[PDB]
Amino acid sequence: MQLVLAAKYIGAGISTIGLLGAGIGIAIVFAALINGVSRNPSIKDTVFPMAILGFALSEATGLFCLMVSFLLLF
Amino acid sequence: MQLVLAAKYIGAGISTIGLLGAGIGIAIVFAALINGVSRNPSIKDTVFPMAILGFALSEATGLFCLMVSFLLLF
Amino acid sequence: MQLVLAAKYIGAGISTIGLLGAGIGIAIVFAALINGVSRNPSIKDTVFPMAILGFALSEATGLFCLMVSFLLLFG
Amino acid sequence: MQLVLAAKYIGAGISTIGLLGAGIGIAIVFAALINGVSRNPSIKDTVFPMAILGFALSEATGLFCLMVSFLLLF
Amino acid sequence: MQLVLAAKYIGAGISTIGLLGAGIGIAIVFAALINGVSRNPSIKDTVFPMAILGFALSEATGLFCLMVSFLLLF
Amino acid sequence: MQLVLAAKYIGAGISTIGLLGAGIGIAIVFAALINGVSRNPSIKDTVFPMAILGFALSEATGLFCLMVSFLLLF
Amino acid sequence: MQLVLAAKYIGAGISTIGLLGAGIGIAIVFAALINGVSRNPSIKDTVFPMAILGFALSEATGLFCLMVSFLLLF
Amino acid sequence: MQLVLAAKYIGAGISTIGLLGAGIGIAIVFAALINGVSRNPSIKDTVFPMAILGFALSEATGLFCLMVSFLLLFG
Amino acid sequence: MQLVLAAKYIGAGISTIGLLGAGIGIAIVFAALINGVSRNPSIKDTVFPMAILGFALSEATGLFCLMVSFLLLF
Amino acid sequence: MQLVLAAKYIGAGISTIGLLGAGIGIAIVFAALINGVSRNPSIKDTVFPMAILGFALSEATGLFCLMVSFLLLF
Repeated sequence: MQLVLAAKYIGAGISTIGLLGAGIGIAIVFAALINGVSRNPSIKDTVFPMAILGFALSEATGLFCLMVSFLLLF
Repeated sequence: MQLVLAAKYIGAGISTIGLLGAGIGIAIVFAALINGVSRNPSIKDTVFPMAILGFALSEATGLFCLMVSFLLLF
Repeated sequence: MQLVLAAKYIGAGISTIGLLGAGIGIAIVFAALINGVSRNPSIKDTVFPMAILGFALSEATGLFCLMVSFLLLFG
Repeated sequence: MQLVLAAKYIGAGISTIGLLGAGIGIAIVFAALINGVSRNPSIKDTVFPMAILGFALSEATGLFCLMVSFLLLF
Repeated sequence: MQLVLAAKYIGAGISTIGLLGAGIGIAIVFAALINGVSRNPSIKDTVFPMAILGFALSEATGLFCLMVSFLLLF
Repeated sequence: MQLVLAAKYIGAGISTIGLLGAGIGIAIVFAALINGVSRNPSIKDTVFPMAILGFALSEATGLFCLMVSFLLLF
Repeated sequence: MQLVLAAKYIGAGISTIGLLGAGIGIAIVFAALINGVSRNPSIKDTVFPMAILGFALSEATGLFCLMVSFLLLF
Repeated sequence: MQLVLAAKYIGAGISTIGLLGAGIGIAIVFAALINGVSRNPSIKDTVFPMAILGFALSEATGLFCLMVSFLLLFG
Repeated sequence: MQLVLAAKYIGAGISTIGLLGAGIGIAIVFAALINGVSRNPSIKDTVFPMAILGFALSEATGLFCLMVSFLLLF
Repeated sequence: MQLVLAAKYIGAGISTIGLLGAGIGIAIVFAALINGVSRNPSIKDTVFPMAILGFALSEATGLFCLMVSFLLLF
């Protein structure tokens, strides 16, 4: 049991690595939003919902990693 | 039995690392969408479905990783 | 045989890491498609099949990874 | 008990790797803010709250990593 | 002989990591092809063979990884 | 107690990896500052405080890594 | 002798990771070739040998990795 | 005590990995400096001190890594 | 001796990882050369020696890694 | 004594991974040099020393890694 528990904990730590993708990804979406609005302010109401969708989908991948982490911890 | 179970849990954590590619890839697609629409609002109905296809195919690679993760966990 | 089995499962996990390349690559191809069409809408029918070929070739590298993963899991 | 404790401390260290994602992502958001404002100073009041939101969401991913780290440590 | 076999299977999995380089590289080549053709449609016949060559040479690096993988697996 | 101490020192080293995110992110912010000022010198006073804020927030992610490192070291 | 053999096979797998560098690098060279020729078709005969040289030198780095792999295997 | 010593040396090695960030970051700052000056030579005296500050802050992250490395090697 | 030899071999494999930097770096230099010459063919004789220096310096870092590999192997 | 020596050699190999940052960073500097000179040949005497400074400081980070590698080896 102690070896299995040990592995659960190492596994949980490893499972957070993939969240780096969402950290970068969310930023890339928001960077495009800012650059898009700066170049064409009139487009703001069109691209803002696209940014919200983009960030939500990128974030979802990190949440998949976190779910695995929590399953290993709990 | 103990060591094998330990390995499954370590393996499950490692199998989520690949999800970072989808986290970044989804963002790259949505960034291109936002930048393309800002530069040419008239093209939005054409490029929006391309973004959905792009996102889905990128996400599919992360779902393959998750698949292996859940096979190892369960 | 516990050691060998343990190694198969760890190895199977490690074998999925390379799929991040297809995750990023497929996105890069589709981003170029979107930016290309935005800049020159008339080129769509020319570049769309290029993007399909591009995606499929990038994805194949990831499917090689997954193939090794399944060989370790099941073979 | 030594084995589980060992795993907690190694897991806690591994759990910080994902913070590199927020390190880079936060920067990408602020780079976009600076480049967007330099190109179009009049847009500053519009894009600045977008940058705050982008930073916060990217930062959150790194906070989920740190959460797992602190769970493993404490 | 169990330790050696274990090592072969660990080694085989590690040997697939480098395939990420071809996944990204093949995409980079196709991205340039699409962007080049969009900017200058008349150049299509000239640059398409360049893309095929670039793709093949990038893919070859992944195939060297896969070769080592299968040497280790079998 | 030797295994646990070993784990702390391994964990402490692993905990510095995430600092690469701040090394790159701080540079990305300063790169945008330099490029923004080169393109529009009149904007210097506006964007410099944005760069300071972006740098601090990126650096904070590395400082969270270093915090875990020192918790493990001492 | 089992321990040394094990290390040779794990070392051989690790030795292929560096090939991702050539995978990406070769692609970067060919992307530049395609973009340069699309922008200026008349320059093709000048830049094509530059691309062959660039590819070869980037590829060489991956070959040094494969060399170590084959030394460890054989 | 062999195990603890072994761990110090492995840990010291691992602690240098983060220096790749300063390697890349310092370069990024200097590239921006070069491109900024090329595009607008008159801005040189304004942006050169920004690049020095930028490099030094990026490098500090790597020096934190190396600090942990030396603590493990010698402390 | 067998454990030390085992470690030499793992160490050698790990020491090739850093060559990925030269693989990418050499390519980035050659990409700039190609793009520079395409935009301004008249500059070719000026930037070609800069490219040779750039690639040589980037390559040197990979050669440092390879030297460590060889010291561990021989 | 055996395990400690084993660790020094594994540690020495790991300590070269960081050199990839210098491999990439040196290239990024020289790419900017080439692109800046191509766009504005008249600035070459000004930006060339900036490139040398940039390269040296980037290379210094890789030399720090190598330093640790040689301390572990010798």
